[PDB]
Amino acid sequence: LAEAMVDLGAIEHNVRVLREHAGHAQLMAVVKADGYGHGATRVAQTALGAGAAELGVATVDEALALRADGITAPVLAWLHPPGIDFGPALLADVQVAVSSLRQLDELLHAVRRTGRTATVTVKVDTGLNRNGVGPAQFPAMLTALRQAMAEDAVRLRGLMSHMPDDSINDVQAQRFTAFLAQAREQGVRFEVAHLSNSSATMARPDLTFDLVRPGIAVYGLSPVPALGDMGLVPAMTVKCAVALVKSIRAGEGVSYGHTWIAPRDTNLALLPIGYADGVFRSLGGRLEVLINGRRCPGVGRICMDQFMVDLGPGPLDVAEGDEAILFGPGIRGEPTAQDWADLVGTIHYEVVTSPRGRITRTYREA
Amino acid sequence: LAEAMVDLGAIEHNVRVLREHAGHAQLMAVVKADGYGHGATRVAQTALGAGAAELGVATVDEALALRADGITAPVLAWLHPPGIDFGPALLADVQVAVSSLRQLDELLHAVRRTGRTATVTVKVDTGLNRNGVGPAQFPAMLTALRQAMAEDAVRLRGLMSHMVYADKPDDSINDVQAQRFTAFLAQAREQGVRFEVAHLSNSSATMARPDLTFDLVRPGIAVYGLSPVPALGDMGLVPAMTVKCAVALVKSIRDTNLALLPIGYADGVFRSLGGRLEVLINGRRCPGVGRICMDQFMVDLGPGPLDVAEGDEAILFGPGIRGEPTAQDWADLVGTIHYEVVTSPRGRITRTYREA
Ligand SMILES: *Cc1c(COP(=O)(O)O)cnc(C)c1O
Ligand SMILES: *Cc1c(COP(=O)(O)O)cnc(C)c1O
Repeated sequence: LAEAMVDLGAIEHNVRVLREHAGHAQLMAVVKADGYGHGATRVAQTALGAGAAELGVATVDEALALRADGITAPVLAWLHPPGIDFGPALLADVQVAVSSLRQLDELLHAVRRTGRTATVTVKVDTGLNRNGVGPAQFPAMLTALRQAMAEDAVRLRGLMSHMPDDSINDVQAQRFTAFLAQAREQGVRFEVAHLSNSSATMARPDLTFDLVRPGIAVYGLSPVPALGDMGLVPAMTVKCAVALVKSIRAGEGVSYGHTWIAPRDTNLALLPIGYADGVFRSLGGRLEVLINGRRCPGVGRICMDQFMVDLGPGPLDVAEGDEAILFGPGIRGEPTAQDWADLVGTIHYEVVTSPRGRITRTYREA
Repeated sequence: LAEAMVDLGAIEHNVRVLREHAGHAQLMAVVKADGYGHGATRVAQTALGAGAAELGVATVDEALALRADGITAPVLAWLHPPGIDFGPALLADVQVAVSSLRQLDELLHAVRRTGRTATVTVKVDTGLNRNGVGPAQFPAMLTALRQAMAEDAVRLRGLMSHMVYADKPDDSINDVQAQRFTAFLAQAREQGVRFEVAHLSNSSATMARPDLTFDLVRPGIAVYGLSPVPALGDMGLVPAMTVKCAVALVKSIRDTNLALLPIGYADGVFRSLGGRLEVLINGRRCPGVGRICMDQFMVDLGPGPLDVAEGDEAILFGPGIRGEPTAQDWADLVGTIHYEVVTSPRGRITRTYREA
């Protein structure tokens, strides 16, 4: 019907490029939100197979699904509900990042229930101000960790914070540096530090610490759009089969509300996916699809489960069953996720986490 | 962490309301797209319990899921990709709407291979200009349907078509489509063919143009309690879906406090709502601040003594009883319609049910 084809060969490519940019630092591939819509387990397997060292996700739930799928590499999780029981994480060897004193108390309580040493990371706030430990709270946090470490309740794995040439990076980096120094000055030692997302990894190599945590560039989407594709290959191609071809006459309206009235006799193609499958309704009359090497603009509203495109009045070169490409890396001239983002007024992150319903996720091996 | 809670009590209500409007017309509850994101199977069971006569879906796949879920009531599917195997539909007592001769020929091949008579409906074009047979091709279709009927390959169940407007009941195209539909009924007659039922109505036509009702109505959006003509108000319906999550964190920052809600655009929280939406927390509206992130966003609780605690419920949208925003409200802010809003929740927003 429709598919979101994920090319694990591009994933492999993207991780290799990130590894080169990260230089000496190891790579934590970020596979939260089911691999940014690309499949967390499959992308994790491929990224690890191409040399990433660790995996990063938001929730402990995300981490356990990777484990139930047989993933054995290190996994870190950093976004936790209040009151969470950290037990299952400790038992399944999931690393936990804490962003407050209460959360460390929650974690130490589970260490006591399970008898399982926690591999902890502290998430500090460097101007971000959503969550993370503040400079004011950091001394108390350090004192607790030192005591926890002394009895082997925790392993002090990491310090982390979250963000190109804007000064605001330099300051955040400095502030990050001060946290490392305070820790240093109070005799608390972390095995690694990391502050770099995809953008910082690729555009600000001077700010890379021991690890980098790229998400968006692993899927080959550009971490700084204005700069171009930065050598990455977008891994997702969303496409579907043409369900019908029909000619229509000038002056005829198409689809709900007849917001489009043909200015001339033309051929149309019905594509059988719509906004319930993740084709943003705001794309109506704005997107273009690629069919047999040609761009075809959407005409009329996007419906719940279908929309039409105009093939033009030229010699008909489309048949039922042919392939229409909605977005992809662009290599065949098809539109990109960035193109949709521009049309809709959003970011490619939201575009690749949109496909669903009848768009089936499929993979091309590397 | 978050849920899309579907009140099956509202469903039931909405369906009785629709039955009142449908009068003697039989009701086909439309449950395509997994019941408009509300859950096809559970919504179908409730609707049939509320008096719906039949179910409508877009694809045979959707119909087969209802069958696999124990539904035995009549189900009609009307959008079929090229290459579809109609065999499994026939074997599962799924009705098939065909919109071309080629589709009927495919269906007749399937009839011969399975040994099962097809219960067919013909989808005709009365104005949408999408997928329906057009008047010039209808005679050849009628002829093929008569020969098959005579030879017991098919049961001639319905004639159907779809309205160009989903929400403007008094535009004259509505009237025009209904007269085009009658003309198709005229053609059938002249070809010595009759259909058991004819249907053209969606939620809007059902509730606001009952003069245009034929034998059957096909309401979708109204079953879920969403207004088919938003300008007229809630039209006596009750939106069945409530989306909410817990406050994950409270944060002191003029001087004020923020709540972190741990769902974002990957969960279906449209990114363009950022800095525009409001949530309901302890009976007060709390405006979003900053951008919606992929898996979280912030809202302003205001300054002073806190009335809000981590773990408290935040309502993103619902019927509006408790003063929470509505799906229509999100639609107004995003520039869309509530249909797209209710098919948006996913990822960590878990669908739940309240029994009626
Ligand atoms: C989402 C996320 C990342 C990945 O960021 P990108 O911009 O996708 O590279 C890294 N670290 C944290 C804490 C994140 O939440
Ligand atoms: C979607 C659909 C409906 C439901 O329309 P509403 O506007 O939701 O009431 C009815 N009939 C067909 C053929 C449909 O595709």
